[PDB]
Amino acid sequence: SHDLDILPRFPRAEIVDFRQAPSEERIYPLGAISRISGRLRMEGEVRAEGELTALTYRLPPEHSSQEAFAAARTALLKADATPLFWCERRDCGSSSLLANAVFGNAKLYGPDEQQAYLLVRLAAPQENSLVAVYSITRGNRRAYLQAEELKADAPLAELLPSPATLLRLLKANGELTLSHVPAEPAGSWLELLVRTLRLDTGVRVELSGKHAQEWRDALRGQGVLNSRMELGQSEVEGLHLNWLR
Repeated sequence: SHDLDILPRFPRAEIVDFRQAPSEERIYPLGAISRISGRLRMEGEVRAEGELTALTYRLPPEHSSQEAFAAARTALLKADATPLFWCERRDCGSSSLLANAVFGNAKLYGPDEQQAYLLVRLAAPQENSLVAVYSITRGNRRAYLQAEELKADAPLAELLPSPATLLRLLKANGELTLSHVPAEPAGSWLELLVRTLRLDTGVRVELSGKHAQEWRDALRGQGVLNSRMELGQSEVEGLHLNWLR
């Protein structure tokens, strides 16, 4: 039928599967997916039930799955969605599990080394919406991209990415926004950013957003060197981070 209001246009891409459901359950992994003893295992997950819109695109032969995935990733982060998990190739675990057990679409099954997966939480006013993107290039040399929105029927918990996800995405995408942080820097989100900046001590960032000054100093007081953090100008409600190469 129609695209998700938040995604880009993949030039000449065709919708090959469209699904909607007013109350479907999704269990989106927050880490690699595998089977142990035949039972499904996720290294962290988010379960939510709500209105599901799932779009399956087949890309034109001229354009790679990885290109469309990067465009989708760039667009969701520029919409200031908080990233929750991002992974490429074998880091995602099994394509068969993602295709079948998570998205329930066997067309998405391909070589593990050709996949990519992203999960984000949309910014308020859509803060109980999750958007998931999955890309694959298959042996038939065709390229597909799955994009799904789950509007949860109940408010989502406090959902945070790992420090590894934050660092990796800051370098793969160059920037990202954390749009579900408290206005006063503290708690889980301050802890996450502190642990992210101790995992790579050389990386430098520019902070912007309505309370970016407050964040930088909370971080200085948790031990981050002030030389590592510059300040930008944005009115976005969240904390925006920009990789200073």
